[PDB]
Amino acid sequence: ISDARANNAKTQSQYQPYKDAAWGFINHWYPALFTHELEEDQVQGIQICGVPIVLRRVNGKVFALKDQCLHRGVRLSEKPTCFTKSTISCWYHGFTFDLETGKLVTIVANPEDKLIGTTGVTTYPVHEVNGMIFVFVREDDFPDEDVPPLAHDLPFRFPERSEQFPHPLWPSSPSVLDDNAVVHGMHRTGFGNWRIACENGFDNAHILVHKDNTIVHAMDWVLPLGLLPTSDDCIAVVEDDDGPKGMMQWLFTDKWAPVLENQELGLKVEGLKGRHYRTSVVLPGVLMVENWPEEHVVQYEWYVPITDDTHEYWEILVRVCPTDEDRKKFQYRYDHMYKPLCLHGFNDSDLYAREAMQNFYYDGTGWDDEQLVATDISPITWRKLASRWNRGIAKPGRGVAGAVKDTSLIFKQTADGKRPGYKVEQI
Amino acid sequence: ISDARANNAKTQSQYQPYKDAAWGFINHWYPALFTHELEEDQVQGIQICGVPIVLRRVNGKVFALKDQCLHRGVRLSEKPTCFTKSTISCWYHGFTFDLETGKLVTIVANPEDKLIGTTGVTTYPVHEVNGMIFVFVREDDFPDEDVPPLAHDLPFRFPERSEQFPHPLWPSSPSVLDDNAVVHGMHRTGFGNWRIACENGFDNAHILVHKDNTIVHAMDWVLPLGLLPTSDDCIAVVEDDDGPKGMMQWLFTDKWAPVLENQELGLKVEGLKGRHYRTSVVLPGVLMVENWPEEHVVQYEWYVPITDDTHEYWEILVRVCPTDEDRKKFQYRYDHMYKPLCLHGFNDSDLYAREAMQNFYYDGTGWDDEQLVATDISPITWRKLASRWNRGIAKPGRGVAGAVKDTSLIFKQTADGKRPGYKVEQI
Amino acid sequence: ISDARANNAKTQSQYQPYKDAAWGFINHWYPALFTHELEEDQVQGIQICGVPIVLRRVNGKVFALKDQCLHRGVRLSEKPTCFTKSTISCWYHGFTFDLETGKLVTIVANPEDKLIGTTGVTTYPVHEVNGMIFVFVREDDFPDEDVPPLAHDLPFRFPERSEQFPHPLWPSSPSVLDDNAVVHGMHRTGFGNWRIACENGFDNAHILVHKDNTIVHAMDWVLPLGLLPTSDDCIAVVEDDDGPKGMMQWLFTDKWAPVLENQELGLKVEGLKGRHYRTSVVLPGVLMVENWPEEHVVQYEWYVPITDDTHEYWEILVRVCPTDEDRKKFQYRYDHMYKPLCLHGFNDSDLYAREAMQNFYYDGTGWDDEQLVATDISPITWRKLASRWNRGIAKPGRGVAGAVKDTSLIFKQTADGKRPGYKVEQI
Ligand code: FES
Ligand code: FES
Ligand code: FES
Ligand SMILES: [Fe+3]
Ligand SMILES: [Fe+3]
Ligand SMILES: [Fe+3]
Repeated sequence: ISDARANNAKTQSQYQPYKDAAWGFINHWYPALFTHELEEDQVQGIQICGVPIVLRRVNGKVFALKDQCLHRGVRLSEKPTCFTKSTISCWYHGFTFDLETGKLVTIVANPEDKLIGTTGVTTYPVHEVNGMIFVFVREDDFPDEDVPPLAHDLPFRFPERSEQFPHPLWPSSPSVLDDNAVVHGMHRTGFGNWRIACENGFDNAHILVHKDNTIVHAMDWVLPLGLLPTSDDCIAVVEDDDGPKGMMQWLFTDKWAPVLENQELGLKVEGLKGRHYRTSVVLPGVLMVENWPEEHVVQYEWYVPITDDTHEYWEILVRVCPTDEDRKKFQYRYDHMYKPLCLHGFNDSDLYAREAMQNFYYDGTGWDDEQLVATDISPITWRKLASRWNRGIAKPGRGVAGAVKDTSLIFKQTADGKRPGYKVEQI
Repeated sequence: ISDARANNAKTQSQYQPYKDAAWGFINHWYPALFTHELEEDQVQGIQICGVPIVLRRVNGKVFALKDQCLHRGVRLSEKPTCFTKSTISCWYHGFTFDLETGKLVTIVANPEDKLIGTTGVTTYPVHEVNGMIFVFVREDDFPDEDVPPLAHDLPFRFPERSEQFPHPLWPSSPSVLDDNAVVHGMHRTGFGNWRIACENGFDNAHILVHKDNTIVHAMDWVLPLGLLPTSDDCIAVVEDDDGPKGMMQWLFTDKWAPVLENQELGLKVEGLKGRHYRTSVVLPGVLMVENWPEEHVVQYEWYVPITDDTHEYWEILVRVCPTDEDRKKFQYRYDHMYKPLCLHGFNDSDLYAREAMQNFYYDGTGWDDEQLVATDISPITWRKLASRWNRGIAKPGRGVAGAVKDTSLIFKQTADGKRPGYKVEQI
Repeated sequence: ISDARANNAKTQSQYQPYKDAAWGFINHWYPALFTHELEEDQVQGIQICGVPIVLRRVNGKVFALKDQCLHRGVRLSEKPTCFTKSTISCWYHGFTFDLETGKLVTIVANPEDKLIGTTGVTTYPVHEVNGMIFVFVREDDFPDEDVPPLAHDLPFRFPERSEQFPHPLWPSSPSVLDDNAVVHGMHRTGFGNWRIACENGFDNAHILVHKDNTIVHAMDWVLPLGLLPTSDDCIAVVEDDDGPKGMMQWLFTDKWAPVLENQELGLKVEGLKGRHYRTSVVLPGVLMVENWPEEHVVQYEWYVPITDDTHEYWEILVRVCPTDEDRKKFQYRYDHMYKPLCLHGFNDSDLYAREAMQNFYYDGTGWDDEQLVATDISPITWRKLASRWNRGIAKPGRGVAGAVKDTSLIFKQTADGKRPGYKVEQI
């Protein structure tokens, strides 16, 4: 280990909380499911930051509760059983909970037991908007009154912040919160810790990973060997109380210069061609790529922790569609252009890159022995701000799926060919 | 956690030994194989309470020894090798053991080695009766003279105990020990700890689990929302010396009342239709369902621990058949009625219920945080009596299969599509 | 455990280092790949003694470096990326290393970073000869000047040592180091620890394992129930500096008598038929079987540790072939005789024997509780010399594949049907 690395002892001590958050940052908003994944009266189970969650849509409204019966720990979502519009019951003995408050309102097989009403399961605030269902995954004792607005855990908004983050080279990127904003995309279970996936999301220099992508050649692009910071303020950190906590990278400005050659290897690029775009990231780990893949379109990504070694990788493209014609045009171009060539053709390569790093980090080795460099100012800055502003560090799961990794149930599923997942399989 | 739960600190302290019995209660009788699974000269390896056992039938008699060669720990059952009617040899170097005493009688490759006769492998008492082969799984040092009759670890017998446990609504259930008693059934490896499976076996209140079963609708049954104990003595605990240790539930008496409605959810059942039956459980964890599925027929179940997270679930139906005409009728009705509609159609639902509870309990959480209620007086009473009368708590396996859960051998098998099992694969 | 076993406390204390070497003996020469597995410009990743290694052939010469990028730990071999004839680059951010010295010569994405040249990856000496690519797997700090000749880690040579180890019943066995020596064979990943496999390699008494082999009956052989040492100098131990460290077993001499009967079991062999052969083993665990399967042909095996519970089992046959005709005869007889009837037909049985032993030993039980006998003077002698002359005990892997055994990555691969392996999958 060289003393010339960027991550010296002092620096590493500045992001200890981040090193400690393998299970994720709790008390934050996370995308749970696309709207189309939960129709009226549908019930679905998932897991975020190690917390088992079950959601149900009733009268058009989505509710979320901990997917764990108080009686004997059964997952309510495995066999959806609801007797009324305001409740959900456990399919084993009938412990029943109120969707709104999570209170144990009754027990099917024992309506007069003294336990009824004296406790209940945890509730998680929900915010559904433009095809996205967000859930505020919080600790059991996080007060309702303390729940912040969804916008605080979503990327910076434009043109609201165009003045703060000037972008003369491209039109304003829409937000999932914008009126008539349309979302198209997917989320796939990723194998490995969420942190490693997230940092890959906004890495500025990994051309080798995408050099062979079809889109790069179809568009006749000529990528740079890399991008390096020219000054200390190449990244702007935002920490105000009313707004998202993250960093904005001044791409396509003077603060970031493209590398066109490597004298040692005899490499040299000329006539660079490409796209104008800009990446930024905010807590709990949300990427925004302005002007990608095309003008007026934007890409957002999440790397939602499920357990400490699996995450749900979200990729969505957003575009405001005023008319019905606009929606059809966006849907069509997504289906035969963006989805195959970008969300897949471009980003699938990132998957192998992320998995390739996991072994160095899981047992803790990489978090100490990695040898970061000048370009790593990006991830380092992110780790520091994340350590300073996260609303909590999730505790390891206990008495839930993922608490123990080598159970006979997991071997049974693996023998059956089932990979680690996200959505709970129903009976 | 609510103070209104039935399992308060005082109560939990009364079943600490049961919380400690993950690997099972040792020094007890368990079903090993059906007679048809071991023909003359056949050898078969299994695992119970973490103890590897190999069985062989010679001259009609079955013998059981520890499936572990003293030399270098190879499982003798993997490649059945026997040179005489009274021995079994290890297929590697030929260490040979006496079927009766387990003594090392010779070594094929070294007939004059000083080790010969100075040691041997553990022997396990066998008691085969009416198609069932029971083995007394004991610790290496449990004295032969202390081995109790098989009856002591088998459910209460009738009419012998008809006076003690009156049953005016149905005829006496036969025992597998009875003359002309015929056994039909099966055993399947269950994924999860044995205790969780056993408790489900005699659970009185779980209609939601069997409400959709085909047999319930074919018979025009109308099940109750649940059964409630009306008095303190709703269960009779038997603790005599000469006999089985367990509890008899006074079903279909005024001590247990059905629940026909739930005012909170607006549920109500009318026109009560079903079957008369009674359940009881005795150590090491054997269920008896009198008058099921029909008169003169009885269902018995075992949840034999294999490791601490797998068990072998036995389901058998017994009926005394004097003539071979009776045997053909029973065999026929089993094949086209009891098996598909009951052992499978009814009980398969219990399998999903058991697996769903396992994650809450394996790491210890559930045994402390479960919130039991009034109806849980059944399992609690069983846990207490089991803690008081078990003949021993099995220790974790060491130097045997299951001792380590994530070996490269287990991953090889899993990769090949093989689920965790019970019967040792040969060659 | 009997006091009559050969491995008493005193004896066991003489091979504690061997008990401690689950991950293998490091700072030794091991077979890495066959020449045909690495063509010009081909890159391949492997793992030995827990050390990830990447090899590449440039201008006919093979180089070996640690398969771990020092930036963020990705395996360089997953996506072979080389810009010049003297380097290899990480496919993520372009950290580039010199094949010869392993020094970090540059970073494609940052040519002027201060980290450049201040560090690098470990290099491993390579010795390619007669179709075999050997690599000296060493600790990071093992000095270049201390790297010994490949011969020191290869079996004893003949006729060079014919006087020291007289062999009047057969002609001299060739070495892979001999001019015109031709190698034919294979290596397969084994599931279990390397020590267990190695000891089976030179075991003299396991007729039951090979009795049914086709070659035994096709050749009308009549094997002995076993072989016994008649004197305590039945094995010669060689320990001087200039040469291999190991032992020679005086097979087919007065020191090893065959066992033809077992009075206890009524076994008795007559007219024993077979062939003359001789086994010896040297560090790091290399078997030599002289005069097998035929005169002028010799079998060599290696049990290369990959992790502490997997190894790469090598089986090769060597014969000096002066002319092109000789090579065609050898290639032909290998393909339709040696490979199917010997390397497979005979040794495949050894695979099941090895796997069957692993469970007793992995958690440490067998290394203490195994009950060895007179014939075990063979493996005991090996354990002792190995403990005394090994050049190092490999440390468990940290931050590399195999460091953690139950990652979601491993469950993903297993779910997809992939068994634990050796050669790193590319892309
Ligand atoms: S486990 Fe849910 S009601 Fe019993
Ligand atoms: S391992 Fe059984 S005789 Fe050697
Ligand atoms: S991980 Fe190898 S250059 Fe970054
Ligand atoms: Fe990328
Ligand atoms: Fe049931
Ligand atoms: Fe062999």
